[PDB]
Amino acid sequence: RTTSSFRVESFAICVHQLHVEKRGLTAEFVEKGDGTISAPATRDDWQCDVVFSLILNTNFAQHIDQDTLVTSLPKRLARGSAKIAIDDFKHINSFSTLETAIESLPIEAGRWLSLYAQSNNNLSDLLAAMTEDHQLMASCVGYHLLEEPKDKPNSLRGYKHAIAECIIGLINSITFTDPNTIFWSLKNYQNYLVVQPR
RNA sequence: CUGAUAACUUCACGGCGGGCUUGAUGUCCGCGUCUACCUGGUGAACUGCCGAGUAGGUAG
Repeated sequence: RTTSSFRVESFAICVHQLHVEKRGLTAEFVEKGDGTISAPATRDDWQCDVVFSLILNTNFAQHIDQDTLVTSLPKRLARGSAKIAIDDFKHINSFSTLETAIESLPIEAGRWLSLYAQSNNNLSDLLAAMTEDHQLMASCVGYHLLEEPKDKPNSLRGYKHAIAECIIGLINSITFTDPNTIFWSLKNYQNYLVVQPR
């Protein structure tokens, strides 16, 4: 709003805790079309409780506020509810070098996120790539497009509607030192979109 | 601008009955710990009287 130079431009992620299990999801009896009110079809759902800390690399020189840092952060992360405890607002700050940021996290378990940039052009060279440490993850990394793009009326906000598919790259972990094997950033290559570590 | 926005799974529930693990059994022989060795009070809390009094009171 005020400082339109903020430009986070990169981000490092540190997953401190991850638990995944089956819960399902109850919808709310929407109309089937003629006159009858009943629940829609039944789907089965995996979901997770994620505890993590971020360190952003912005371009603005100092902090913002503490009245107006907390009311500037969204409450949503991949349909979840993502929040910070209100007796923990003191550790939000802007340091000026990386190595002084690591001892100001009062959480202390790591697994910073990079990727595995080796030839994995099928599935069999993934399952032959997993059982050595097997704390390893295969997340979503980007979108390989299909269409050009083009445009047609009922888009989100008048923008141009392409059609795409997902990318199933591998995610590894770092005990932690060079800050460019970390610090993901989004790049466009005119045929796909991938978050790359710069 | 997050495969976007929204999304109460729940009610009841007696695993019980019975059961002999035992018999026998030689661990022993031999064996040199020794040599050497300064904890110091600088001078430093005196001289008397009474009490039959290693106890007890005095004056300076």
